[PDB]
Amino acid sequence: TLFVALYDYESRTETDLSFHKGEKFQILNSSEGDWWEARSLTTGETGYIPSNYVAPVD
Ligand code: NA
Ligand code: NA
Repeated sequence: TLFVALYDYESRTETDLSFHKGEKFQILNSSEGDWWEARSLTTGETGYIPSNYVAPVD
C-alpha cells in the first residue's frame, strides 16, 4: 500500500522527512510505532513520517 500526504510537513531533524501535501510514499517499517520509515516516490528520500499526516492511496 502506498500512502499520500494530507498536509505539508516540515521536519525537525534529519531523522524525520519533510514533504508536501500530495506526495506519495512507499512504507518501509510501520511497526516501530506511529512514525513510519518511508521513501518518497517523488525524491526517493527516506526518513520517518508521522502516520497521522498520510492516508492510503485510492
Ligand atoms: Na528532515
Ligand atoms: Na493516516
